[PDB]
Amino acid sequence: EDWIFLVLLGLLMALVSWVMDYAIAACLQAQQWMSRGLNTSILLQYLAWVTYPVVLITFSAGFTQILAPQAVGSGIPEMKTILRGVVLKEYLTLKTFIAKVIGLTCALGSGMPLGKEGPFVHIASMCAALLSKFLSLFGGIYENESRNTEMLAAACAVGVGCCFAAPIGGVLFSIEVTSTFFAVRNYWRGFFAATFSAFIFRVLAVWNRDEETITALFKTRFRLDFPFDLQELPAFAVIGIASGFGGALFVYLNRKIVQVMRKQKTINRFLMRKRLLFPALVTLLISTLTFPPGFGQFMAGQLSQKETLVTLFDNRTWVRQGLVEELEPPSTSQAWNPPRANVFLTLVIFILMKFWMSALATTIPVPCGAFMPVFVIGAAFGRLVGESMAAWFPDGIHTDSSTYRIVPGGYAVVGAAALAGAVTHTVSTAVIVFELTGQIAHILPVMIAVILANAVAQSLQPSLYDSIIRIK
Amino acid sequence: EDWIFLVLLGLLMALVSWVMDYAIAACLQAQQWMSRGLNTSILLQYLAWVTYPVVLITFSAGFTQILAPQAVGSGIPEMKTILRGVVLKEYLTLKTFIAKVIGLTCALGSGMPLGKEGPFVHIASMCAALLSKFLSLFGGIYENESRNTEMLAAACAVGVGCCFAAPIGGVLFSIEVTSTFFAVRNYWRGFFAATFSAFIFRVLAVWNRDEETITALFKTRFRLDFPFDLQELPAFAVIGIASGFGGALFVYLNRKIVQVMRKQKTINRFLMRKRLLFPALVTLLISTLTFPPGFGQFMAGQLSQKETLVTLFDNRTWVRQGLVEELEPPSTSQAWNPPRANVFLTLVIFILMKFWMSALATTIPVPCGAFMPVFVIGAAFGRLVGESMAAWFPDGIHTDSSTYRIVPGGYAVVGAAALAGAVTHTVSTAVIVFELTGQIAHILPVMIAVILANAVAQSLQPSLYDSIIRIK
Repeated sequence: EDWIFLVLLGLLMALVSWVMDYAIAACLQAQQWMSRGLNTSILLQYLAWVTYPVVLITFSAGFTQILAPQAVGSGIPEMKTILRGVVLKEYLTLKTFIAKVIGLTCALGSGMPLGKEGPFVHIASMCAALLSKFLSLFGGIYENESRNTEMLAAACAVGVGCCFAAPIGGVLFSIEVTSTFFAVRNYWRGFFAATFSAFIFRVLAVWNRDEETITALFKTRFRLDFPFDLQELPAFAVIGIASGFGGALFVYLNRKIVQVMRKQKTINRFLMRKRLLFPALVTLLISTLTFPPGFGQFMAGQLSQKETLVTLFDNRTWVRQGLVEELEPPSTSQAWNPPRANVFLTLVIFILMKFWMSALATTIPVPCGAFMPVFVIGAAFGRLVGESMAAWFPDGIHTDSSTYRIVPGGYAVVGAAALAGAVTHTVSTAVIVFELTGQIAHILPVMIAVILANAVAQSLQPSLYDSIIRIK
Repeated sequence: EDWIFLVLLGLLMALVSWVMDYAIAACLQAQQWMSRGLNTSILLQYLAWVTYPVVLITFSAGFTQILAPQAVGSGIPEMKTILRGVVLKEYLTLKTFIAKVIGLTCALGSGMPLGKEGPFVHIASMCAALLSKFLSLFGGIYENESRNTEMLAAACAVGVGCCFAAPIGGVLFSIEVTSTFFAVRNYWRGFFAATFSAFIFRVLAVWNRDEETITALFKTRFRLDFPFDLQELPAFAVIGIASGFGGALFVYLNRKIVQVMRKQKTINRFLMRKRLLFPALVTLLISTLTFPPGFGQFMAGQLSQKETLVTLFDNRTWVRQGLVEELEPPSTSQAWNPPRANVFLTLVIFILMKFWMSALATTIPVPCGAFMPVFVIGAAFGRLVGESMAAWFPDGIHTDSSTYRIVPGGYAVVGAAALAGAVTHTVSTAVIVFELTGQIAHILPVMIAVILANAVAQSLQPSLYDSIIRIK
């Protein structure tokens, strides 16, 4: 009974994940084609690059509001309440399922810096519940509420793992965020179904020829023999500690912005009268600020989240690219190197700007997640630190008559994992980044940074999901 | 309060682990030097190779019996009772600590196919309790029993992780074995202290020049680009399923032997009269059967557990060593290639003999673990399967106009993980083997084999620790 239920849940989750990924990729390539095909005039290019994300955000917000307003938000605090004994039956419905799926698809295809983890884990739970009622017609044994709660808890892990194609990190993330006491039996079911879902997703990706074989999503090519030196340990630790502040600060601003949205009476009146205007206005602002030929030259705004994260994990040193740039094709990293701004300045601008863009975008009444923007911004911070350290040591570190060149990609991974843990207060972030990159050679630096960031963040601020549950 | 307690626990655990490893290595190298220095006559070499392990086993058994008979056994089921609410105060004493440490040192230096995880996690519990009692003189807040239990649970993860120098795998393994409901707060403390345990252990290893840098214990060098092909998926799955039987069978035979050891009145009377004779007799038998110039030529008896496990993880194809063996130094793998027996025959003999050897050695009244023998035998099984598959496909598998050679090392890793999971009924074993090897390229086949083996084993037989708690 249970095992076949997990198998079916994993199969349908893999299918849904694949179709959503295909849809968002199609929307992204359509946006890129529209932007590139209107390069004859800057005005028309700006008009298209503005109207497209605005249209998708307004459509998603309107569809979610009309069909099911409960689909608004991440939904992770909602399932925290569900697993804490508060049964909100309204959230687990077919209408909310369709509304949330379409809204998240449009939001991710609009190019907005948003994540999928929250809406996708919500869809995981909703699909598990719908399959529970579907199997209830063939037998009343599924009518037990305790078994339904167990399947919901397992499906949370399944969805979080299928988000990253990381069955271990996803289940650990679900255990950390959705519960405080977890049974190993529920761990077994959750990890089993997440494994099957990841397997089917990878098989579908290979079948579509998106990936040559079953491999990692964010492949890194760091040195395995000597990935890091001992003298690199303390700076890595700093990367954690500052990231913790970057976490504790972030959960602050978001909690403030919503309060500014809620406490202000004029803003509330405008929202109640013109609820579709606010997402349109903020999307206009962010699209104007990330216009590639405008300010986007200082932020590499022509890249979406996936390719930006891939570039931030590059193993080459950008600062020294100016001498051996004659025998290779033009790589994506060139987008981070405008002729007028240095690499460090571009990284600093990207950090300082994407920080508040993500902070404001997390407040939008659309189904979206926050783990992806935090991961990207932490990867940028780690890349900045790694490039600075490589500049300080141009020829690397000397150890035992050997010279090891500093790889900024390891620092970027360290920073991304540390800041994700600091924002979320979850330990699996290291496991998730390890399974995404496919290399665990940097296990100790990533782990130390994650622990330090999580500790300092917990000392300063509660988690983002706790902030949401306390504000909502 | 808590955090500094974890830091000190990790520091002392790393020191104890390092000194234990140094002592075991010294005993092993002394045994090897004694065996090699008496090559002038086979009789004297046999006499030394017999007496030395017998002497260490008898000394360990006698010291454990005289100082603290409670140190006998693995210690994992007893702490399962401890965390289940049965407080056995007699186990957590200084005398039991000393007896168990010295017995572990002697037993693992005797060359016996035994493991340390159980007795070592028992050391973890005892040292955490002793540190609590020591610092309780400085403050009363620690005579609370609930927090004592929390730190005991954390020390469980600490010890399990420090055994493998794997911060994530150790904690997850501890959660699987020692508890059914675990708090994320306890997970945080245990994982924190285990992480710093591994950090200090690796720092000490680098300082002693044992390892060049902070790296994995069982380094693999598999191809990272394309580690495996899809056509390898079903056979890998078979590797799991059979391993599950190999698990369910193993927990059977052990539970039988002790039962035969318990029900038989004559053997029991001999044990009360001659309790030191039985370990001596079994050590004599196993030393005779693993005599290198005798039967050891068919079992590679010159190699202890560590180098045997390293060799089983070799990326080279042994069947094809016979043509390119002129331009390399003599590798350890040559110990598996006698002139009279093929690789497959030697692997089958090693499997069939070491299986019952570990089954009998697990019953000895000395502090020992079973994860190491199971891991080694599963690695041998996986290596056999990989070599057979490579023989079936001499030039590898063809995919997309490319030809990829099959690496038996990945199969060995898969088999070891699957059989360890089948014996222990723990999913985490994949994480432990991943952190030991340092490569997660074969991640999906490893988890598929582990889940299949765990499922079939759980359907067939309960876990080894449950067998111990039901027999003891």
